[PDB]
Amino acid sequence: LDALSPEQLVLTLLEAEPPHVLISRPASMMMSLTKLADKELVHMISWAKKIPGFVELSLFDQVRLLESCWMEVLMMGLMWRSIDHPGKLIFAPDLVLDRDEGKCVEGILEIFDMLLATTSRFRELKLQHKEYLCVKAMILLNSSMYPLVSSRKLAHLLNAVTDALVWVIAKSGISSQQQSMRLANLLMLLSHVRHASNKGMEHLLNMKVPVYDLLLEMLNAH
Amino acid sequence: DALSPEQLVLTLLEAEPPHVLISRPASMMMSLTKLADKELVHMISWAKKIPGFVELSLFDQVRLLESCWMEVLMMGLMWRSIDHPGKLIFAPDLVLDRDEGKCVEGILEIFDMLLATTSRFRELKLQHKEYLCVKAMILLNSSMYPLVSSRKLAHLLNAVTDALVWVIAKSGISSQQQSMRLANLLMLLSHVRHASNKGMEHLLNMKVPVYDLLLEMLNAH
Ligand SMILES: Oc1ccc([C@@H]2Oc3ccc(O)cc3[C@@H]3CCC[C@@H]32)cc1
Ligand SMILES: Oc1ccc([C@@H]2Oc3ccc(O)cc3[C@@H]3CCC[C@@H]32)cc1
Repeated sequence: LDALSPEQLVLTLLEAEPPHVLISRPASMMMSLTKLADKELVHMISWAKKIPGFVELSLFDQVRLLESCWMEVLMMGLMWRSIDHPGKLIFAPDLVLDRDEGKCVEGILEIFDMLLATTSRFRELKLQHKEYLCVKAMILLNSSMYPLVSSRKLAHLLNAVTDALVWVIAKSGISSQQQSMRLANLLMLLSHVRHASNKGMEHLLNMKVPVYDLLLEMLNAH
Repeated sequence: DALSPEQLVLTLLEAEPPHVLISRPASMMMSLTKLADKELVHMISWAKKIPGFVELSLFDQVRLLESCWMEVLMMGLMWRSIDHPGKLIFAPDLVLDRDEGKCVEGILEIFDMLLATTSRFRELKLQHKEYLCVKAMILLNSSMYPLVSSRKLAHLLNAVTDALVWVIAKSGISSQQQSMRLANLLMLLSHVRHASNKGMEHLLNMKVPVYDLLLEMLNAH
């Protein structure tokens, strides 16, 4: 019970953060992004396994969640590290792209504008490092509906992270009407992250590295 | 004042779209498509009746309407299907159960999302008042751009939120639960959005033109 307490939880998530990912480059832009995603996915699994109780869900839900959230969690990560630099998307330490470079590949420009706009909204709200940690945990725990309709366990966990986020906003010292508004504002943003995630998945499947199959392999590895 | 919690809910209540009968003299998709086109007209009316919507720049109005329509149709579908597991009450003469979804490829998947999301709103015991606020929110939160008149949209979105928060408050539940229920309701918005995208992808992969017809309506005003 206690390891899921608001304070402990935020610190545990903090330590569970993924490492920086160097793509190490010796079609191409899309080759880069794809190789990057594959690499991040490995660390994403590690991350999820470090979230208190995740490992104690049924392997069936762990797999459902991961398979449904990966693109969203990757994009949440992109937005967060691009949060202080308008017009750019810091994908990895050796891969910073600005809006315009998105014109090369067709279809990508639209997605970039979504990501940049959502990032802009997170910068305007002044997203906090610990609010960000809870949100990202929520994106995962809330990626799939089915595993909720072990379900007892997922719901408890999803409530834990939420209490944590509510706790985080509370010590913000702001009023009670604002606390509610900020909670609502942060959550509504999730719809946009999901959205961008869908446009990304769609675009990725309309393509002719196999990230999705590679993810399924990683899912079998465990 | 017209945006004050109690008043706003009653106003949204009166703005509800009428029942829509398709009146049937490929086909399933033909029906669903004829239905959408019809509901879209009433959806515009609905949105205009939301306090202050008509006051946003026509550019924002069009922007919001163009991206939320599918979500609002599905929020409507879920709400009227909420008491009937395994089925989707699309219209008074169009009730489809899950399996009828195997006929058209790609649709069974989407039906299962809608049935699951509806299933969850039933578990949360979504109230008629909450449903009214949530749907307004789906519209007001459909596009990020018009927000990043912006002043106006933000104020509007906050108004509906206060309303929802107000609604949950008179629920008499504790403050920890109030926060949880608010958070539980909002997260469902990601799934509605999700289903909305799957529905759009599918509709565009098809070979009635709802989207163009929508764009026309967007001009008739
Ligand atoms: O950290 C990351 C790493 C990678 C990505 C995705 O990469 C893709 C690859 C191939 C595609 O057809 C689409 C995409 C998504 C559209 C833009 C970025 C997004 C997000 C975040
Ligand atoms: O009230 C309504 C009326 C209509 C709809 C959409 O209709 C479609 C039509 C054509 C398509 O290729 C997909 C769809 C969506 C997939 C299931 C229903 C949804 C939702 C809600």
